[PDB]
Formats: sequence, C-alpha cells, structure tokens
Amino acid sequence: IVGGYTCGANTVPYQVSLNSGYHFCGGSLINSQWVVSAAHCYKSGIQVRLGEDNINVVEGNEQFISASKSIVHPSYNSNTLNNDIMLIKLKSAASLNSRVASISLPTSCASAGTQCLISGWGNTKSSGTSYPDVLKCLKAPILSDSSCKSAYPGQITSNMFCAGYLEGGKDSCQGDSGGPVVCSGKLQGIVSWGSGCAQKNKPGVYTKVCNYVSWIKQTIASN
Ligand SMILES: [Ca+2]
Repeated sequence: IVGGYTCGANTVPYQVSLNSGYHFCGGSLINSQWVVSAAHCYKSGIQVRLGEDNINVVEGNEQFISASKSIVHPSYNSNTLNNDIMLIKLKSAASLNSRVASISLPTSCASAGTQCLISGWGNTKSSGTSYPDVLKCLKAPILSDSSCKSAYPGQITSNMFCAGYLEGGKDSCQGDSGGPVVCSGKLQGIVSWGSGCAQKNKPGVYTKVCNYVSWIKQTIASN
C-alpha cells in the first residue's frame, strides 16, 4: 500500500500472508479451511500465515498452516490476467477468533463510488522500494467502468474493476497482490495488477470477486 496508513495489529483479522520462505502475497480467509488469493500469486509450497501484524516478529496471535491443495481458477489467463483468482485449502482448520476471522463472499457486485478497505504488506513507495513489516491499510473508492477502461484501453474485462485515485498518490502495489478489497464486510476484490503504483491516471485493477462466488462455493463443497 502506497499512501495509506498502519492498520493496527489484528484490526483486519481476515488478512493472510502467503509465506514460502518469506512473505510473497496477501490473501483472504473466507472460512476455517480456505483462503482466496490471486492466481498470479500461485507457487508450490505455500504456508498460509494467519493472525499476522508484524511479519518479522512472533507476536503471539499467529497460526502457521501449510497449503493442502492449491486451485488456480480454471480459466486463468496469465498474459491478460483475466480470472486472476485462486483458492488454497489448509492442511488443518484455523482456530477462528477475533485475531483470525473470515470474510463474507459478496451477494452482489458493488457499484462505482462504493468505498472499500484494501490492505497488505506490499511496497509503500510510488518511486523506489520499501516493504513494511506491519500491515498497511487504504480506503479507496470503486471507479466507474468508463474511467477504468479509459486508464487501460483494451485491457479491462468484466472480471476486473478499478479502485483508487485517478490523480494518483494512493494505490496498492507489488506484495499486496492477492490480498483483500473489502467493502461493507464483503470481499469484492483481489489485488491483481496495475501500471506502476500510485501513478496518475493508472489506478489499481482488482479481480471482481462477485463473478466467482458460484465457482468458490462449490469448489469448497467438493474438496
Ligand atoms: Ca508476526
């Protein structure tokens, strides 16, 4: 997150860190056994780290659980990033408490103008590099289809929305990838892509979770 603030420890209990030796992506816990993240975050040997604030200090609320099964969406295209969504099942169920909590799947897509919480351990600089040890947060609006398709012509599908600030200055960034875009208690988006970070007229593009509820459901049911 560029241009946000420090969330405060455990104030976003559904936020996961994906660790494969180090933090490499965010995710969202959606029930005791499952995490949703972006497909472009796919790796082998993923450890899901729950209840995290400082990803470099053991603070006493963490649960570390290895991935049982990874499932990249059946239609993930990596050149266009269409269908950038992915499920991970946990070797064992997370103990749900107020430091480790799941987020609801949407029942309907948010409209442009809806305000959402985006969070992660991604780069915090628009120029240059700085990765925080603590979870960072940002409140950002959803942008109309029109203005999104104007920022990235020929690049936005009906499985993507833009969210953020066209004047730039505030955005998600690398390392936030795969993490939550939560609007009014529902997971609407997944940090997916964008040209640079917090650049003018290049807002953040997110996977539109409301299209995948069916698939998620479903996949959970038979696995
Ligand atoms: Ca920690």
